[PDB]
Amino acid sequence: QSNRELVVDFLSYKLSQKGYSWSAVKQALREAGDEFELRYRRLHITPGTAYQSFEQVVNELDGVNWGRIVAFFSFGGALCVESVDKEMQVLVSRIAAWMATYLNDHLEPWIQENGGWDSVPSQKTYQGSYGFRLGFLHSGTAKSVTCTYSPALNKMFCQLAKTCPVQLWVDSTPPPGTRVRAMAIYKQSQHMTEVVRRCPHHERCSDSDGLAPPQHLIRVEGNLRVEYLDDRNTFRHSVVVPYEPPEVGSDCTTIHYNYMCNSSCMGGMNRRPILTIITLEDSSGNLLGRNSFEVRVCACPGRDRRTEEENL
Ligand SMILES: [Zn+2]
Repeated sequence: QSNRELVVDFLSYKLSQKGYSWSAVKQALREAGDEFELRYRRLHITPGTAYQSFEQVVNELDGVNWGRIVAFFSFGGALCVESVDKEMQVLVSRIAAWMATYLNDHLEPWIQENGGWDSVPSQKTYQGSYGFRLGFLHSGTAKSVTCTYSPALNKMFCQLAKTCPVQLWVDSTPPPGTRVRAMAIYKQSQHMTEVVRRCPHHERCSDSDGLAPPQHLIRVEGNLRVEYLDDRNTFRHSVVVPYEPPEVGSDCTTIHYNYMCNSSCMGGMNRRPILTIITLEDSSGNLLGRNSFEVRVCACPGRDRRTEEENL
Protein backbone atom coordinates (compact mmCIF):
# COMPACT_ATOMS: atom_id res chain seq x y z
CA GLN A 1 0.00 0.00 0.00
CA SER A 2 3.07 2.20 -0.32
CA ASN A 3 3.52 1.50 -4.00
CA ARG A 4 1.53 4.75 -3.99
CA GLU A 5 4.89 6.38 -4.74
CA LEU A 6 4.94 4.50 -8.05
CA VAL A 7 1.49 5.61 -9.19
CA VAL A 8 1.63 9.14 -7.75
CA ASP A 9 4.99 9.77 -9.44
CA PHE A 10 4.44 7.98 -12.75
CA LEU A 11 1.21 9.86 -13.48
CA SER A 12 2.64 13.22 -12.48
CA TYR A 13 5.41 12.48 -14.99
CA LYS A 14 2.90 11.95 -17.82
CA LEU A 15 1.25 15.21 -16.75
CA SER A 16 4.66 16.92 -16.95
CA GLN A 17 5.02 15.83 -20.59
CA LYS A 18 1.75 17.68 -21.26
CA GLY A 19 2.22 20.72 -19.00
CA TYR A 20 0.31 19.75 -15.84
CA SER A 21 1.54 19.65 -12.26
CA TRP A 22 -0.01 17.27 -9.73
CA SER A 23 -0.85 20.08 -7.27
CA ALA A 24 14.82 4.11 -7.36
CA VAL A 25 12.54 1.93 -9.52
CA LYS A 26 10.98 5.18 -10.64
CA GLN A 27 13.22 5.68 -13.66
CA ALA A 28 12.55 2.06 -14.62
CA LEU A 29 8.82 2.56 -15.15
CA ARG A 30 9.02 5.84 -17.09
CA GLU A 31 11.35 4.51 -19.80
CA ALA A 32 9.08 1.51 -20.36
CA GLY A 33 5.96 3.66 -20.05
CA ASP A 34 7.43 6.05 -22.62
CA GLU A 35 8.96 3.35 -24.85
CA PHE A 36 5.53 1.71 -24.88
CA GLU A 37 3.86 4.93 -26.08
CA LEU A 38 5.81 5.77 -29.23
CA ARG A 39 5.11 2.14 -30.30
CA TYR A 40 1.36 2.05 -29.70
CA ARG A 41 -1.96 3.76 -30.27
CA ARG A 42 -4.28 3.85 -27.25
CA LEU A 43 -13.79 4.63 -24.15
CA HIS A 44 -15.63 7.60 -22.63
CA ILE A 45 -15.09 9.04 -19.16
CA THR A 46 -17.36 11.09 -16.87
CA PRO A 47 -17.19 11.89 -13.13
CA GLY A 48 -20.05 9.43 -12.53
CA THR A 49 -19.20 6.68 -15.02
CA ALA A 50 -15.57 6.98 -13.93
CA TYR A 51 -15.02 3.73 -12.02
CA GLN A 52 -17.01 1.83 -14.66
CA SER A 53 -14.55 2.77 -17.40
CA PHE A 54 -11.76 1.55 -15.09
CA GLU A 55 -13.35 -1.82 -14.27
CA GLN A 56 -13.91 -2.52 -17.96
CA VAL A 57 -10.60 -1.52 -19.56
CA VAL A 58 -8.30 -2.91 -16.87
CA ASN A 59 -10.12 -6.26 -16.70
CA GLU A 60 -9.99 -6.57 -20.52
CA LEU A 61 -6.20 -7.02 -20.70
CA ASP A 62 -5.75 -13.12 -20.86
CA GLY A 63 -2.66 -13.66 -18.72
CA VAL A 64 -0.82 -10.99 -16.74
CA ASN A 65 2.69 -10.50 -18.13
CA TRP A 66 5.46 -7.90 -17.83
CA GLY A 67 4.04 -6.10 -20.87
CA ARG A 68 0.52 -5.50 -19.61
CA ILE A 69 1.73 -3.69 -16.49
CA VAL A 70 3.27 -0.97 -18.64
CA ALA A 71 0.07 -1.02 -20.71
CA PHE A 72 -1.94 -0.54 -17.50
CA PHE A 73 0.22 2.19 -15.95
CA SER A 74 0.35 3.89 -19.35
CA PHE A 75 -3.43 3.53 -19.56
CA GLY A 76 -3.88 5.44 -16.31
CA GLY A 77 -1.60 8.15 -17.65
CA ALA A 78 -3.69 9.04 -20.69
CA LEU A 79 -6.79 8.90 -18.47
CA CYS A 80 -5.53 11.62 -16.12
CA VAL A 81 -4.48 13.82 -19.04
CA GLU A 82 -7.77 13.40 -20.90
CA SER A 83 -9.65 13.91 -17.62
CA VAL A 84 -7.96 17.28 -17.22
CA ASP A 85 -8.55 18.04 -20.92
CA LYS A 86 -12.30 17.43 -20.46
CA GLU A 87 -12.27 20.06 -17.66
CA MET A 88 -12.76 17.19 -15.17
CA GLN A 89 -9.75 17.73 -12.89
CA VAL A 90 -11.37 15.94 -9.94
CA LEU A 91 -10.77 12.47 -11.40
CA VAL A 92 -6.96 12.72 -11.32
CA SER A 93 -6.74 11.93 -7.61
CA ARG A 94 -9.52 9.35 -7.98
CA ILE A 95 -7.76 7.59 -10.86
CA ALA A 96 -4.59 7.26 -8.78
CA ALA A 97 -6.70 5.70 -6.01
CA TRP A 98 -8.23 3.14 -8.38
CA MET A 99 -4.80 2.55 -9.93
CA ALA A 100 -3.69 1.84 -6.35
CA THR A 101 -6.49 -0.66 -5.64
CA TYR A 102 -6.32 -2.85 -8.76
CA LEU A 103 -2.60 -3.66 -8.71
CA ASN A 104 -2.90 -4.33 -4.97
CA ASP A 105 -5.54 -7.04 -5.50
CA HIS A 106 -5.04 -8.42 -9.02
CA LEU A 107 -1.65 -7.49 -10.53
CA GLU A 108 1.00 -7.54 -7.76
CA PRO A 109 0.52 -11.19 -6.55
CA TRP A 110 1.96 -12.05 -9.96
CA ILE A 111 5.04 -9.88 -9.41
CA GLN A 112 6.01 -11.29 -6.02
CA GLU A 113 5.96 -14.66 -7.82
CA ASN A 114 8.59 -13.17 -10.18
CA GLY A 115 10.29 -10.29 -8.36
CA GLY A 116 12.38 -9.09 -11.30
CA TRP A 117 13.49 -5.47 -11.56
CA ASP A 118 14.94 -5.68 -15.08
CA SER A 119 -14.34 5.49 -40.96
CA VAL A 120 -14.76 6.64 -37.34
CA PRO A 121 -14.27 10.31 -36.32
CA SER A 122 -12.04 10.59 -33.28
CA GLN A 123 -13.57 12.12 -30.18
CA LYS A 124 -10.45 12.98 -28.15
CA THR A 125 -10.84 16.29 -26.35
CA TYR A 126 -8.40 19.04 -27.40
CA GLN A 127 -8.70 22.46 -25.82
CA GLY A 128 -6.15 23.82 -28.30
CA SER A 129 -4.27 27.09 -28.38
CA TYR A 130 -7.42 29.19 -28.01
CA GLY A 131 -8.54 27.37 -24.84
CA PHE A 132 -11.72 25.98 -26.36
CA ARG A 133 -14.25 24.68 -23.82
CA LEU A 134 -17.99 24.02 -23.87
CA GLY A 135 -20.50 25.52 -21.46
CA PHE A 136 -24.08 24.61 -20.62
CA LEU A 137 -26.99 26.22 -18.82
CA HIS A 138 -27.73 24.57 -15.47
CA SER A 139 -31.48 24.28 -15.95
CA GLY A 140 -32.34 21.67 -13.33
CA THR A 141 -34.74 18.79 -13.92
CA ALA A 142 -38.20 20.23 -13.28
CA LYS A 143 -40.75 18.59 -15.57
CA SER A 144 -41.15 21.70 -17.78
CA VAL A 145 -37.54 22.27 -18.91
CA THR A 146 -36.81 22.04 -22.64
CA CYS A 147 -33.13 21.12 -22.28
CA THR A 148 -30.95 20.03 -19.35
CA TYR A 149 -27.34 18.94 -18.94
CA SER A 150 -25.89 16.48 -16.42
CA PRO A 151 -22.27 17.10 -15.37
CA ALA A 152 -21.98 13.75 -13.58
CA LEU A 153 -22.65 12.09 -16.94
CA ASN A 154 -21.56 14.94 -19.24
CA LYS A 155 -24.88 14.20 -20.90
CA MET A 156 -27.45 16.55 -22.43
CA PHE A 157 -31.15 15.58 -22.44
CA CYS A 158 -33.44 17.64 -24.67
CA GLN A 159 -36.84 17.54 -26.31
CA LEU A 160 -37.16 17.10 -30.06
CA ALA A 161 -36.80 20.30 -32.11
CA LYS A 162 -36.21 22.52 -29.09
CA THR A 163 -33.54 25.13 -28.45
CA CYS A 164 -30.44 23.47 -26.98
CA PRO A 165 -28.05 26.31 -26.04
CA VAL A 166 -24.39 25.33 -26.00
CA GLN A 167 -21.71 27.82 -24.97
CA LEU A 168 -18.24 28.11 -26.46
CA TRP A 169 -15.55 29.42 -24.11
CA VAL A 170 -12.10 30.50 -25.28
CA ASP A 171 -9.03 31.90 -23.54
CA SER A 172 -8.23 33.96 -26.64
CA THR A 173 -10.49 35.02 -29.50
CA PRO A 174 -9.97 32.94 -32.66
CA PRO A 175 -9.29 34.94 -35.84
CA PRO A 176 -12.15 35.93 -38.16
CA GLY A 177 -13.15 33.15 -40.51
CA THR A 178 -13.20 30.59 -37.69
CA ARG A 179 -16.04 28.07 -37.94
CA VAL A 180 -17.75 25.70 -35.50
CA ARG A 181 -18.89 22.25 -36.65
CA ALA A 182 -21.30 19.87 -34.91
CA MET A 183 -21.47 16.16 -35.74
CA ALA A 184 -23.12 13.15 -34.10
CA ILE A 185 -21.69 9.63 -33.92
CA TYR A 186 -22.86 6.49 -32.16
CA LYS A 187 -21.43 5.98 -28.69
CA GLN A 188 -21.11 2.18 -28.77
CA SER A 189 -18.22 0.64 -30.69
CA GLN A 190 -20.46 -1.72 -32.68
CA HIS A 191 -22.35 1.24 -34.18
CA MET A 192 -19.60 3.87 -34.46
CA THR A 193 -19.16 3.12 -38.18
CA GLU A 194 -22.84 3.91 -38.89
CA VAL A 195 -23.91 7.41 -39.91
CA VAL A 196 -26.36 8.99 -37.48
CA ARG A 197 -29.37 10.20 -39.47
CA ARG A 198 -33.06 10.93 -39.04
CA CYS A 199 -35.71 8.22 -39.24
CA PRO A 200 -38.08 7.95 -42.23
CA HIS A 201 -40.97 9.59 -40.37
CA HIS A 202 -39.10 12.71 -39.22
CA GLU A 203 -37.08 12.73 -42.45
CA ARG A 204 -40.27 13.18 -44.49
CA CYS A 205 -42.21 15.37 -42.05
CA SER A 206 -42.89 19.02 -42.91
CA ASP A 207 -40.32 20.48 -40.52
CA SER A 208 -37.66 21.90 -42.85
CA ASP A 209 -36.35 25.37 -42.07
CA GLY A 210 -35.47 25.63 -45.77
CA LEU A 211 -31.75 25.34 -44.95
CA ALA A 212 -31.07 21.93 -43.43
CA PRO A 213 -31.33 18.74 -45.50
CA PRO A 214 -34.22 16.55 -44.30
CA GLN A 215 -31.84 13.75 -43.22
CA HIS A 216 -29.78 15.82 -40.75
CA LEU A 217 -30.26 15.13 -37.05
CA ILE A 218 -28.55 18.33 -35.87
CA ARG A 219 -29.67 21.79 -37.00
CA VAL A 220 -28.61 25.28 -35.90
CA GLU A 221 -31.42 27.68 -35.02
CA GLY A 222 -31.63 31.34 -35.99
CA ASN A 223 -28.57 31.54 -38.26
CA LEU A 224 -28.89 32.25 -41.99
CA ARG A 225 -25.13 31.65 -42.38
CA VAL A 226 -25.50 27.97 -41.42
CA GLU A 227 -23.89 25.36 -43.67
CA TYR A 228 -24.68 21.65 -43.98
CA LEU A 229 -22.19 18.97 -45.02
CA ASP A 230 -22.73 15.45 -46.30
CA ASP A 231 -19.19 14.10 -46.45
CA ARG A 232 -17.98 12.90 -49.84
CA ASN A 233 -16.07 9.91 -48.45
CA THR A 234 -17.41 9.18 -44.96
CA PHE A 235 -21.01 10.21 -45.84
CA ARG A 236 -21.30 11.66 -42.32
CA HIS A 237 -23.51 14.66 -41.62
CA SER A 238 -22.32 17.84 -39.96
CA VAL A 239 -23.46 21.43 -39.54
CA VAL A 240 -21.10 24.40 -39.38
CA VAL A 241 -21.63 28.07 -38.56
CA PRO A 242 -19.17 30.98 -38.53
CA TYR A 243 -17.74 31.61 -35.08
CA GLU A 244 -18.59 35.02 -33.65
CA PRO A 245 -16.86 36.57 -30.61
CA PRO A 246 -18.96 36.83 -27.42
CA GLU A 247 -21.65 39.52 -27.27
CA VAL A 248 -21.25 42.91 -25.58
CA GLY A 249 -20.09 42.17 -22.04
CA SER A 250 -20.57 38.41 -22.23
CA ASP A 251 -17.57 36.09 -22.42
CA CYS A 252 -19.09 33.06 -24.14
CA THR A 253 -20.72 32.51 -27.51
CA THR A 254 -23.96 30.54 -27.63
CA ILE A 255 -25.05 28.32 -30.52
CA HIS A 256 -28.72 27.28 -30.58
CA TYR A 257 -28.77 23.65 -31.71
CA ASN A 258 -31.89 21.65 -32.56
CA TYR A 259 -32.15 17.86 -32.44
CA MET A 260 -34.77 16.79 -34.98
CA CYS A 261 -35.10 13.06 -34.16
CA ASN A 262 -35.72 11.19 -30.93
CA SER A 263 -33.31 8.63 -29.51
CA SER A 264 -35.82 5.75 -29.59
CA CYS A 265 -36.91 6.39 -33.20
CA MET A 266 -37.04 3.15 -35.16
CA GLY A 267 -35.39 3.67 -38.52
CA GLY A 268 -33.14 6.28 -36.91
CA MET A 269 -31.12 6.09 -33.70
CA ASN A 270 -33.30 3.18 -32.50
CA ARG A 271 -32.56 3.71 -28.79
CA ARG A 272 -28.85 3.88 -29.33
CA PRO A 273 -26.78 6.46 -27.42
CA ILE A 274 -25.02 9.15 -29.46
CA LEU A 275 -22.31 11.74 -28.88
CA THR A 276 -22.18 15.24 -30.34
CA ILE A 277 -18.72 16.47 -31.36
CA ILE A 278 -18.09 20.22 -31.51
CA THR A 279 -14.91 21.21 -33.37
CA LEU A 280 -13.32 24.63 -33.74
CA GLU A 281 -11.77 25.04 -37.18
CA ASP A 282 -10.17 27.89 -39.09
CA SER A 283 -11.07 29.05 -42.61
CA SER A 284 -8.87 26.43 -44.29
CA GLY A 285 -10.52 23.72 -42.20
CA ASN A 286 -7.64 22.94 -39.86
CA LEU A 287 -8.66 21.70 -36.43
CA LEU A 288 -8.26 24.15 -33.55
CA GLY A 289 -10.08 22.31 -30.75
CA ARG A 290 -12.57 19.55 -30.01
CA ASN A 291 -15.02 18.74 -27.21
CA SER A 292 -17.84 16.21 -27.03
CA PHE A 293 -20.86 15.33 -24.92
CA GLU A 294 -23.45 12.58 -24.95
CA VAL A 295 -26.94 13.52 -26.15
CA ARG A 296 -30.31 11.88 -25.57
CA VAL A 297 -33.44 13.31 -27.21
CA CYS A 298 -36.55 12.32 -25.26
CA ALA A 299 -40.05 13.47 -24.35
CA CYS A 300 -39.24 14.51 -20.75
CA PRO A 301 -35.58 15.56 -20.34
CA GLY A 302 -36.13 16.36 -16.66
CA ARG A 303 -37.32 12.93 -15.52
CA ASP A 304 -34.80 11.01 -17.64
CA ARG A 305 -31.79 12.87 -16.22
CA ARG A 306 -32.92 12.50 -12.59
CA THR A 307 -33.64 8.85 -13.20
CA GLU A 308 -30.15 8.36 -14.61
CA GLU A 309 -28.40 10.36 -11.87
CA GLU A 310 -30.30 8.69 -9.05
CA ASN A 311 -28.57 5.48 -10.22
CA LEU A 312 -25.15 6.94 -9.33
ZN1 LIG B 1 -37.40 10.19 -35.74
